[PDB]
Amino acid sequence: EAPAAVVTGAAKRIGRAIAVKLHQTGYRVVIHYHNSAEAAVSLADELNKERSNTAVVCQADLTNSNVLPASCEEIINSCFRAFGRCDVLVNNASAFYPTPLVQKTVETQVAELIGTNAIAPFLLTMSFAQRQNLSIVNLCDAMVDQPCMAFSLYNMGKHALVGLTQSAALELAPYGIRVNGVAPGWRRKVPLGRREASAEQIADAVIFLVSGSAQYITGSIIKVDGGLSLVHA
Amino acid sequence: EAPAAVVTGAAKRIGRAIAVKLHQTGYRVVIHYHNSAEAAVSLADELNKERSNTAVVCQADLTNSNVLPASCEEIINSCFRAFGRCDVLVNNASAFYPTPLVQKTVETQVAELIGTNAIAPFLLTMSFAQRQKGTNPNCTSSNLSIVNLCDAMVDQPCMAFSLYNMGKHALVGLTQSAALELAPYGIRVNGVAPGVSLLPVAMGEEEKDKWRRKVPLGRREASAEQIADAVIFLVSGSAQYITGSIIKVDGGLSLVHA
Amino acid sequence: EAPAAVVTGAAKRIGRAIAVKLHQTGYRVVIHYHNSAEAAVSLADELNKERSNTAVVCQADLTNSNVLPASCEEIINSCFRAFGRCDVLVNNASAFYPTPLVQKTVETQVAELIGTNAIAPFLLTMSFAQRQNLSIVNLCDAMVDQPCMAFSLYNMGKHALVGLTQSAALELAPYGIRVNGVAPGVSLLPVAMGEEEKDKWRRKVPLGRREASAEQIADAVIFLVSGSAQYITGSIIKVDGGLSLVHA
Amino acid sequence: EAPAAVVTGAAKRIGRAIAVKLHQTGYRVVIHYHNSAEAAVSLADELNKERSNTAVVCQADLTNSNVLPASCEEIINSCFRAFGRCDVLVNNASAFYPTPLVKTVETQVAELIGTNAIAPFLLTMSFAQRQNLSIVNLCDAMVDQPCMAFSLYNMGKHALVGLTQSAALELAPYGIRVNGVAPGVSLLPVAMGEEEKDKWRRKVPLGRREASAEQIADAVIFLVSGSAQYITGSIIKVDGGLSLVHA
Ligand SMILES: NC(=O)c1ccc[n+]([C@@H]2O[C@H](COP(=O)([O-])OP(=O)(O)OC[C@H]3O[C@@H](n4cnc5c(N)ncnc54)[C@H](OP(=O)(O)O)[C@@H]3O)[C@@H](O)[C@H]2O)c1
Ligand SMILES: NC(=O)c1ccc[n+]([C@@H]2O[C@H](COP(=O)([O-])OP(=O)(O)OC[C@H]3O[C@@H](n4cnc5c(N)ncnc54)[C@H](OP(=O)(O)O)[C@@H]3O)[C@@H](O)[C@H]2O)c1
Ligand SMILES: NC(=O)c1ccc[n+]([C@@H]2O[C@H](COP(=O)([O-])OP(=O)(O)OC[C@H]3O[C@@H](n4cnc5c(N)ncnc54)[C@H](OP(=O)(O)O)[C@@H]3O)[C@@H](O)[C@H]2O)c1
Ligand SMILES: NC(=O)c1ccc[n+]([C@@H]2O[C@H](COP(=O)([O-])OP(=O)(O)OC[C@H]3O[C@@H](n4cnc5c(N)ncnc54)[C@H](OP(=O)(O)O)[C@@H]3O)[C@@H](O)[C@H]2O)c1
Ligand SMILES: COC(=O)C1CCN(C(=O)c2ccc(N(C)Cc3cnc4nc(N)nc(N)c4n3)cc2)CC1
Ligand SMILES: COC(=O)C1CCN(C(=O)c2ccc(N(C)Cc3cnc4nc(N)nc(N)c4n3)cc2)CC1
Ligand SMILES: COC(=O)C1CCN(C(=O)c2ccc(N(C)Cc3cnc4nc(N)nc(N)c4n3)cc2)CC1
Repeated sequence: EAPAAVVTGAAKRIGRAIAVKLHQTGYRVVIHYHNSAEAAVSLADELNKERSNTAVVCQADLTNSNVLPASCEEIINSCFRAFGRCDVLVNNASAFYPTPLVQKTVETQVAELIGTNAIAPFLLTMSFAQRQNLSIVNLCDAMVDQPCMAFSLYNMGKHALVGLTQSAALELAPYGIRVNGVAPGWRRKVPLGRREASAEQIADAVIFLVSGSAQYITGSIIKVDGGLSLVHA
Repeated sequence: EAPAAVVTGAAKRIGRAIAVKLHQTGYRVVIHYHNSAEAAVSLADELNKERSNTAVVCQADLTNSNVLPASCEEIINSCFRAFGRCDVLVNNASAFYPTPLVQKTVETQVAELIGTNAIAPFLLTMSFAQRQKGTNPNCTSSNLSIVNLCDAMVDQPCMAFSLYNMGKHALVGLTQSAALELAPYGIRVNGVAPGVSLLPVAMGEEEKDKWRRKVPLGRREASAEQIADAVIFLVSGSAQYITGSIIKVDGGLSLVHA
Repeated sequence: EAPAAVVTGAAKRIGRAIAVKLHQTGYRVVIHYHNSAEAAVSLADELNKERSNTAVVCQADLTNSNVLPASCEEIINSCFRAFGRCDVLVNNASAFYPTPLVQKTVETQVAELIGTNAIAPFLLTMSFAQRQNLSIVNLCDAMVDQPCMAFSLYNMGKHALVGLTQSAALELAPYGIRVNGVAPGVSLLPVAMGEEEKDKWRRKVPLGRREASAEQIADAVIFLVSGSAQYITGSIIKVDGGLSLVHA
Repeated sequence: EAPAAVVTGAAKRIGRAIAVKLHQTGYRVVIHYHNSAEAAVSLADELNKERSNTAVVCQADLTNSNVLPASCEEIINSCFRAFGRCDVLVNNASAFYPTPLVKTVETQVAELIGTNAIAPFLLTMSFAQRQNLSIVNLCDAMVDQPCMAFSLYNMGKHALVGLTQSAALELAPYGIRVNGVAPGVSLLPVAMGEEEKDKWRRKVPLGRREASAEQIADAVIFLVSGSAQYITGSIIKVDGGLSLVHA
């Protein structure tokens, strides 16, 4: 039977490119969305036209709250209901905006930036593991140690996601679940800037990590940034 | 006039050693505590007996909630109310317990582990920096800094401690992000990262010795004073160009392979 | 035509598996060796039996010395002589043994451990770049920051190789050359190591309690040289089963 | 009795400030130098005027070669001959210049890798064999965002991080701590135009200035002190936040 994958924030941009490549590789896909229902269904339509009944959508707000654990349980359950299995979880959904230290309430910003970027991946990881070539791929940040000015909460959530990638790789290794990261990265600064950055390049690294060609790789974060993290101020 | 410091979780153990050494160095100190009221008051009493009116206590829960920003503002405000200034913030308080991925509510665990280790340090950092805006300038003798208590083992985490390790990773992120953003205000932001220091009071001696035997330098845990020494260096004039640095105080533990 | 690759220390073990997988992917290969002449020639024979004129051997000592630049130049020149091009360089050859701080001359140990692990990759990188989907892959070590006791010079060499990987990625990007690393943890154990000691190392690995096969290491090299990694440069991929994440 | 320290490349700039601060803390010092004899002797004379018989000089080339192990043994021996003990070794001497990928290259290898990595290793060996003991290595906070065309220098500083960690592990049972101090931008070249110096200064978040040599020395003094007794294998950045700044 065909393996199945959940991709969060899959309606647009990087998540969409990842869902497309997984589907092209032979996966059935759950396309998670929060607000982008039209785009999520448009993508499912396109994938189902290629292979009938191989793409479904799942709505969830990934902001931290009292109901986030049940929402994340539901996303994983939707994979099992549609496809009878869940082989791959891609934690792609992300919020991104500045939160200056010196001057939405700040606690709403915490619930969004830390909740979407770190807590929902944690809850999804728990639900994926509890329900069990299995693997999880977290979308990290190549610039995590040279943060953007005034992005403290965003940077904290991306740091927490490194910690989850490493902790979950160690704890889920006995279950045969690998846990890795892809870290995307102005153009004139990128060493490989002759090539334009694309969502498909990020998806290519995800496809490698979920493949049999990465069966010994766990706890690894692959930077896909054209060399930008190497460039000094 | 003597400078003033806030130390979170300062009633006992490492936070107390930090408060004691700051006080011996000449600081007035706010001893924040959550549940350890008797121990906090006992410490404040000892410090005030050494020099009158140089220590106060401040009670707060640092679990995340919609009131946490007000709590953290109030901790900083307590320093200014007692002492008229706040030169140093030490983010020491920390919840620590396992949260296995495979089997309190999990949302309570998130609020405790991520709140104490990361969100409260972030809000305290916001409040510390914001309160400096009103102060008179001291362009000649000002030495403002924040020290976060990190973990030397953050990249070799303990089994089944994902939320704890996520919170400590976020604290590294805060340390570096706040160092960049607050440098223009002359506020330095650094970390001290213990490996094995004081073992839990409830841990059996056999288990404590298992941890001690891992440490290359002396096969023993760091004393609380050894952790405090690195905090004292980072707040001192001898560290005036250091910002965004995390000093491991771990006896070589993080260098040891499986 | 078919692209061409140099793999150093390719007669046996991980370098052999890399040369084989590059050849299976469509590369012509230079099999570099130092002492393993019979194994190198046998491998070239096997690869040429599959596709004629797609494999050659090249012999060189990669110990540092005043002739090392000439040797490294000649390895790259051997790829151009055989195949007319050189698209990929894999720096795999490596000396590995203890050099305790407290008690071969020590200068010979320096020349061997720092030469093979760092200086030869640097000179090979210079000659590869000068002679021009181009890329270099360096075989690093996932344990570089939790080093084996009494392996100072080896560990220094591997740290220097990380610096080279990053510095050359930065400097050679304008020429379209990507430079990345693959960092094994425990892969193929030494032939001379007893079974009990091998099992000790295997038991450390979270993912499967086993060493990486040479083929698993080669799979990461194949990815990095591929069109699916064209925006990756300066990255070191650990292939370690989670070993580097395990505390004391 | 007073402890003793060897500082390499101690005639000028950061090494000089280290040697002065160690001497002010109460150490007797061996001032190693390569070409700067007049400045090394001037420093020793200044320190001996302050307290008699507390400073000597030791000349050596720290380029890698057949004779480097004997040179490094002789530097450590000079401390024992003058002062009867050697408590601290500071590996500060360093060659620094570009080596573009696209002097012979093997001379550049010998100089850049010898001064930054091989000589620290051999000095570490001789220091340990001869035994609050500690070694401090002068690292580089920018080691993972290197300057364009400085591959050999960067390789040498990466190797020095590996030495700092390997030696901390191996020498811990002997009670010898091994740590690093990693400057970002500190003293710029005297000949560098102020317009270029200002380009570097403006990069630094904390004060838009370079570190003084004395600020680097303050971190060394901490690491050799009793206040760092449990610290080994640590590298302390003294960089004003520079390493945290993205391109
Ligand atoms: N773009 C880059 O260059 C870059 C750089 C570094 C890292 N990354 C990482 O790569 C991943 C994808 O990047 P991207 O630019 O494609 O992401 P993006 O478009 O900024 O957002 C990704 C998706 O996350 C979902 N999302 C946002 N807030 C949410 C919430 N509160 N609850 C539920 N879903 C929410 C959105 O889904 P709906 O639209 O359905 O609401 C959105 O489509 C992210 O993890 C990002 O951090 C990207
Ligand atoms: N001990 C070690 O070996 C070690 C190792 C690595 C890192 N560290 C770090 O070093 C620091 C000091 O360690 P430690 O062992 O001394 O810490 P600890 O005893 O475990 O905790 C310090 C204090 O944290 C306060 N705290 C806990 N939950 C709280 C909450 N919800 N609200 C407010 N305060 C709360 C407690 O205050 P009350 O007692 O008043 O309730 C407690 O006394 C911590 O950040 C720790 O993570 C320590
Ligand atoms: N095996 C592991 O578990 C492991 C772990 C971490 C990293 N690695 C890295 O992965 C790579 C492959 O490892 P491996 O175990 O397959 O390597 P290996 O068998 O120890 O050595 C590979 C080859 O290096 C060549 N070599 C040694 N000294 C040389 C010299 N002076 N001049 C020229 N060539 C020389 C030898 O060639 P001849 O046989 O032709 O003389 C040898 O066959 C190495 O870079 C290694 O550091 C391996
Ligand atoms: N300056 C900075 O901004 C900066 C930044 C990052 C890291 N660092 C590190 O901090 C340390 C001190 O920096 P610095 O700028 O003061 O260094 P420096 O002036 O460039 O060099 C220090 C001394 O190294 C000695 N040296 C050079 N080549 C030598 C050789 N072949 N043999 C023996 N000694 C040799 C020279 O001694 P003689 O003059 O006696 O010949 C020189 O005075 C160095 O390790 C450096 O890499 C400095
Ligand atoms: C249900 O509760 C449990 O299961 C306990 C048993 C498992 N624990 C440890 O393995 C463990 C591992 C390392 C430790 N330390 C090196 C000491 C220690 C002691 N107190 C601490 N307190 C805080 N806040 N943070 C720390 N990192 C910390 N660390 C301590 C305990 C502690 C929690
Ligand atoms: C002359 O004496 C020797 O060669 C020593 C090297 C092997 N020893 C090990 O403890 C040891 C530790 C870890 C090992 N591995 C994880 C396997 C391994 C096997 N071959 C290798 N080859 C190279 N080049 N580099 C490596 N990192 C490497 N690694 C192997 C041996 C002790 C004996
Ligand atoms: C052809 O020769 C050249 O092109 C020279 C001019 C180019 N250089 C610099 O731009 C440069 C960049 C940064 C610098 N610093 C941050 C100051 C500095 C000054 N002296 C040093 N000395 C050593 N040993 N190590 C250092 N890192 C060091 N660093 C200094 C010069 C140095 C070599």
